Formats: sequence, C-alpha cells, structure tokens
Amino acid sequence: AEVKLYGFWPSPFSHRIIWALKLKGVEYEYIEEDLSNKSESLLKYNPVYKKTPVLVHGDKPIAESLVILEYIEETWPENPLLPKDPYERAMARFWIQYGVDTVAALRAFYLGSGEELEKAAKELSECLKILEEQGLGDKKFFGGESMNLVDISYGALGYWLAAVEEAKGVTVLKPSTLPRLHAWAKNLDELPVVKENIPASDKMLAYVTAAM
Repeated sequence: AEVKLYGFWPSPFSHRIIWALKLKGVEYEYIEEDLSNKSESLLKYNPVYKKTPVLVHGDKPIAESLVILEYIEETWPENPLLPKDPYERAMARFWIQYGVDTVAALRAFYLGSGEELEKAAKELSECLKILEEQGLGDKKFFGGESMNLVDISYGALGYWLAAVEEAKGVTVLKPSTLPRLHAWAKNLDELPVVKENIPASDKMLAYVTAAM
C-alpha cells in the first residue's frame, strides 16, 4: 500500500477521503485510530493537530481533510473532482469554505438542548437554505452532472445529519423546506460509492447518541 489513511470510523472527515480515493480508484490501506489512545504513527504524521484524517503517500503525510482532498485531485487528475475553469474552481472552493459555517451550525445543533436546540435548528435551516439556493441551485450535483469535491464535502448532510436528527427528534433537512437540497442528499446517499462507504445507520445512530 503506497497510500495509507489514518481515520476514525464514524467521522465524516474520514469518510470524505474514503469517497475521494474510491472515486479516483486509488488503492489504499485504512488504519483505524483510537482517538483516546493515539498511535505513535498518527502523532508522528500529524504533530500539529494530532487527529484524523491523515493521508500518507510514500511515507509523506497530508493532514486536514480539505487539504487532503485537493492533494488527491492534483495527484490523481483523471476523473476530475474540480472543474477546469478558474472561476468555476473558485466557486467550488467558495462553497467548500462555506462548509466551515455549515460545520459550525451543525455543531450547535448537535450540542443543543431545549430552547437552545430549537434555535440551533432554525439557524442550521437558514444556513442550508443559502447553500441550496446560491450553491446547489437546480443542478443534480454541486459538480453539475457528477460529484465534485463540494459534493464530497457536504455528503454528511445525508447519512450523518439524518442520524443526528433522529437522535435529537428534530429534522432540519426536510423535503418541504429544502426540496432541492433534500433531493440532492437522498440521491447522493443512494450512490454506491457513498452507500458502500458509510457506517450502517444503526451504528451511526448509536455513536452520535452516546457522544451526546
């Protein structure tokens, strides 16, 4: 294995990299890290952040899921996950950067209780409406007719958010309020490259339930 991926099973940050590698057809060794007892390999390869995911290519480490994704795209350029046009590439990177705001809104929802949960749900819905209207639009994928790095970055809005929503008893990504984004997430969830490379729904639900 010339490519190694140090990951954490329930983490969308790790799943992102799995999906990219499989869309590129890159053969890799997956190594599961116990975040409570981090291996010497993980600490050696990611001294700055000491966390997963880390991609190691020819014993050279790349940390941070967004940086890893760009590395995969540049290193294996066939089956492109970014477009050719600089402006279109900038729009992909813009919506990936908006993912930082989205992660923050997801976090708040994930940690909310009571009236706080309600508020967090509302703010997450507002965040996703902007993503839907101004990012996805009427396209089947953020990548147009096929997946790009933006689709990969937001894939957790399907399986992962759905598990959090079930645990919380509050659904934010719903068909009546976000019909295009919901259809996008459902289609993505049904793609074999996604469905084969996420945890089973009951394990996913049990994990987010406990970590609450």
